[PDB]
Amino acid sequence: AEIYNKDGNKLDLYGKAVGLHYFSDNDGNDGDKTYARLGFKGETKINDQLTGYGQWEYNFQGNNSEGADAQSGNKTRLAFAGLKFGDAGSFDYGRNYGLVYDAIGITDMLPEFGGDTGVSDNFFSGRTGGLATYRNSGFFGLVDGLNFGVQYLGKNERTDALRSNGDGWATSLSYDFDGFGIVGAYGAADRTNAQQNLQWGKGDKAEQWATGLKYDANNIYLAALYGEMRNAARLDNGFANKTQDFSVVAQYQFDFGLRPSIAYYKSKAKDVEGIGDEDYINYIDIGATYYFNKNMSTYVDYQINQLKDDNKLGINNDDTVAVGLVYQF
Amino acid sequence: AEIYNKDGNKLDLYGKAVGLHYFSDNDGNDGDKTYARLGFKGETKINDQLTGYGQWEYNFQGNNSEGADAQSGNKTRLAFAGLKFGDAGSFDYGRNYGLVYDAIGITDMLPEFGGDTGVSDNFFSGRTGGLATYRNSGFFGLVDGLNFGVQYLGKNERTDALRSNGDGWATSLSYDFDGFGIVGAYGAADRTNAQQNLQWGKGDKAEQWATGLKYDANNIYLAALYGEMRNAARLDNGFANKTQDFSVVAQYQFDFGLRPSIAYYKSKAKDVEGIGDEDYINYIDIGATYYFNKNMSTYVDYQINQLKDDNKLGINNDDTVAVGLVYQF
Amino acid sequence: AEIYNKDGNKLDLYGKAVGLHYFSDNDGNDGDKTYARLGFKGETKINDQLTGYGQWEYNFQGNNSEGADAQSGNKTRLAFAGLKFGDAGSFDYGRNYGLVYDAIGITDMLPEFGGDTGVSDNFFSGRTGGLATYRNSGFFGLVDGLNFGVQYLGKNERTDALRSNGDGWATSLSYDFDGFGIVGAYGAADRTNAQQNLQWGKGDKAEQWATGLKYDANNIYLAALYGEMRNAARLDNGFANKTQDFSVVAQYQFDFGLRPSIAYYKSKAKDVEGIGDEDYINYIDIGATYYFNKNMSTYVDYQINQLKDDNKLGINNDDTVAVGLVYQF
Ligand SMILES: CCCCCCCCO[C@@H]1O[C@H](CO)[C@@H](O)[C@H](O)[C@H]1O
Repeated sequence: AEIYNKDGNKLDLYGKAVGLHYFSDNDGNDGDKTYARLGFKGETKINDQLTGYGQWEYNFQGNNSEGADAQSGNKTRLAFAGLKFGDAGSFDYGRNYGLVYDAIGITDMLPEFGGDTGVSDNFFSGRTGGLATYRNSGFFGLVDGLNFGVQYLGKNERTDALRSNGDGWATSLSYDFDGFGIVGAYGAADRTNAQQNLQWGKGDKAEQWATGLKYDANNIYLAALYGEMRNAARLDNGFANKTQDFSVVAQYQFDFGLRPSIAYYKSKAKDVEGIGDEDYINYIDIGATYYFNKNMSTYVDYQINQLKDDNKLGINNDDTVAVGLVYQF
Repeated sequence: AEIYNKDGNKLDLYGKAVGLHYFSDNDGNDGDKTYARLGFKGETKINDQLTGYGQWEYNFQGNNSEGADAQSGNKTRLAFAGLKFGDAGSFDYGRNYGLVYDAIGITDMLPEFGGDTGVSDNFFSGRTGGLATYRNSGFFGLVDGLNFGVQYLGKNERTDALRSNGDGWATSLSYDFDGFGIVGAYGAADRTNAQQNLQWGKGDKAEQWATGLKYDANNIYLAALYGEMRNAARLDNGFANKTQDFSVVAQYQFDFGLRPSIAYYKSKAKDVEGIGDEDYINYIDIGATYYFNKNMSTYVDYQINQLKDDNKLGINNDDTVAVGLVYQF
Repeated sequence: AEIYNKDGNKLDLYGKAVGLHYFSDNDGNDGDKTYARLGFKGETKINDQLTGYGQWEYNFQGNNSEGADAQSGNKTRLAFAGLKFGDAGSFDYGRNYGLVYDAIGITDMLPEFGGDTGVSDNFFSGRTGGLATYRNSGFFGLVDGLNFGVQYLGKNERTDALRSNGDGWATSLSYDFDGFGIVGAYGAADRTNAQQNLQWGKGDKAEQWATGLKYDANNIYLAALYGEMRNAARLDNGFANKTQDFSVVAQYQFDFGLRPSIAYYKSKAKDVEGIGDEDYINYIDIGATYYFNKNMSTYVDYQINQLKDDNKLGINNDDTVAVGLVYQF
């Protein structure tokens, strides 16, 4: 919500309260999953060719006790400041989205699941700390519909090596016309010494790229995505040496509020030390959201797992149904 | 404070800053006790028979250092979303108040102490996670003043068994007219396997109920409460097998802002393994609040303990004086 | 930002997002330093002689992962409530600034570094919990420009002895006239039982004082500060028995937004068990801020260390450069 708008500064205070329950035979995917979000987004007119901005956003879990587990799963998601230069681009620095998510985002539209290859603290695939990002939308006022980005990532040496990284760079590009769109992105970075002493994954470089296509118009959404990761997909005991990742989704928006969705996700891991080849994501998803208005909604999401019992990286293979009730402002 | 109200959505951002000091021999009840609260509460008109809503609230302690103890005592208190269907009731889901607090609340009006049998993560007696709640005010438009609710609780398997529960149900009912009110509530739920392995308390089911009466008019507040808990009152080393719980309060509001208060609290535990019967709450309370206006107040509260020296359940038995200065919005 | 102003109550919601990066050969001062701040400050008119107020403020680090280190370095900075009595002063209680920071603050104007002797949970040099503070500005309306304060500090017995204190008191005084100002302040406190068993610093009593003056007008800022601490300057392994502390700074504000700065800081610790005398702070600082307007700015700060590589307290001696981009509201 815009709660301040005066003398060239605007300030949005936004958030949501999400009542949420999972039903599944798995232990870790069953029970209460309620949570809340809070953030600000501000914008200030400096002159005719320059505008400054900033944003912060946090996750408050609603399924902890008020005792020793109170802080579990709570965290800042975004935190950055930047400058917008008229037609000539934007630059911002802080905790933000990696450029490979410009591609991975196109199938990340399910009511509760989806988006499985874009994760936090994972080089360029999701939200990461220490990113410097330049974007130019509409290509300096001449080739509109054509968007481009370039990004630098500074080293983060963390106690948890699966959430660490060394220096890297990324780039992305997308074009839209008449409801059709296409996008691609590539990034690469150094791995840290601690990442190279883990049980899975060998190599000096982490690389991620993905590419995709969509039609998004006339109440219709379709998109398909393919990509690959080297020494970069995060697994339970380290990183996969290489992966092949694919997803696809189809949705329609009825005028009276309902929006059904069907999707399929499959990813295969390759040359895991002592294990070989094996699927690490594989499921069909069917669900729907009902929008009462722009502030209230409800949903059901049904994840139909198609991994098997002899899964050889030990990944769980049960189903889940999710039921959600959302108030947002 | 209402900070936004536009096109059918309203958003109240509320909170307070409480400067607070305890005087006592206890040690765990003697230093600085300063804290702050922040929350939002929102409401959106969907159509003439349907409003959506959501609420979140958090506690930030003000008596920690900025070092390693910085997070001690910090937590989410409330987090839920719901739908109100005109006269046919309301439904919300998340972290909210258990229905037995509909009765326990009537003597929870002291300046600093009081409310001792209604606590967090304690089945239905206070704030608990995973509550699905139905309420109906005014009985479908037919009986003005008459309220009831029905509530389901999903199990919470936590590392701390004293803050856990299994599945359960609860219900409540109250009537008000001409300044008088009356209320009762009952709930029951399964206990977890770990709750059945603690040194105090044995049994498969936990039960809580309480009932009360009040007069609230002409600057006068009086109320009395009686109830009992089975395998559900939390003690130092587990749960009491049975309890008998009683409290009573009397207050008067002078026109120039001062509001004195006196109360008495007595609770008895029965058949504790290796101990037998013994009081676990027993005290007299004297205090006063002075309201400067609806945003500012100050108070003193004097708790006069009557538990016995070196008692057999190990409960501390000292007095405490509390002094507070409160800014709220 | 002022977001509510109605019937005598107003509420300011304020904060900032700071993208910040450090460059240095010291590994503990290198990489991402992004963070964000959020707070409220409210005020309520009671009558012609009486205003209530309250404030809370929090620090959210932006350079943690979303995993197990998420809460690292996050904390409440301020939390207090108070009363303003027209001309005859103010009183507040909670977590606030100690009165010796009335003096130390005059050189705490660098873009990033500086302010080294005023720190959190350090008796009266910075922000501390449990402070009762009385101030009188303008000396009852009689002696204009002349400010006075007196303060009581309650005991904080914490697990970390380096962030503890016993009971104490402080006082300060300042005068301004014609762009010139002068200030001095003194406080003294008991030390806790555990503080007296550390490797460095002995005595059952702590003391702090500082004094300084400034010229602040016609786009010029100049100021110098000197003070001393007994059993109160916090070092790595306890407290220095005595210190001599000095700082000085000079700044000019150009009309088009630029503000360069130079400063020099030197503090010497004296009579350290097994060490004798040794410097614990020593550097030259050059930097500048560019203000785009009152909501957006950018800065570079260059810390030129002049401690020696064989320092007897083992304090690191490399240089650091900080670059920052700041949005605030
Ligand atoms: C609005 C409340 C302001 C209270 C001012 C603090 C009163 C100082 O109180 C002191 O602090 C210590 C802890 O209880 C004790 O050891 C002292 O006996 C007590 O006098």
